Amino acid sequence: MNIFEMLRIDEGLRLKIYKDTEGYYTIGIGHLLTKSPSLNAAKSELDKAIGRNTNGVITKDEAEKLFNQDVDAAVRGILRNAKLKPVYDSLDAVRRACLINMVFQMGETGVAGFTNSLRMLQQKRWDEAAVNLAKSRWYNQTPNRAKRVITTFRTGTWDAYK
Ligand SMILES: [Cl-]
Ligand SMILES: [Cl-]
Repeated sequence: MNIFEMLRIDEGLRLKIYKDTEGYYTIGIGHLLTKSPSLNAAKSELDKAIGRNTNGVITKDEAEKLFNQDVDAAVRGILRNAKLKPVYDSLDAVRRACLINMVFQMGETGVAGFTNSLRMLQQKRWDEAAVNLAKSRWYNQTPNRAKRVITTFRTGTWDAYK
């Protein structure tokens, strides 16, 4: 298992514009297009991302390409963030993939707001961090996915992902 397979499981793959769990227009592997209510704005953002007139539909390769770019950006966002970097560097490989998933889902900004959990993960207090991460809107809005990431931060193995 690796970060790409992990996020492919959590996000799914859809080739036509769709609405995510917060109702925002998305495509592919969890690639958010816009928070605007307009489908037309969504379609415009998609053509601009792909470089062609897609008419709201993309191919598998194109979805994979947006995915590679989004994973890369997530990593780089983490490495550039002063609150995130130290955590990420203190973690083992499996757990670093956990932090990339949260950032891919909720943004740098969002993850960096989990100050207390961050401090517990940096200290390697696994069960404590797991309990604090669950006290969040993230856990209450997407519990199945949050449970998989939290269990992975707790055990350091890929078991939750079968
Ligand atoms: Cl893009
Ligand atoms: Cl979920």
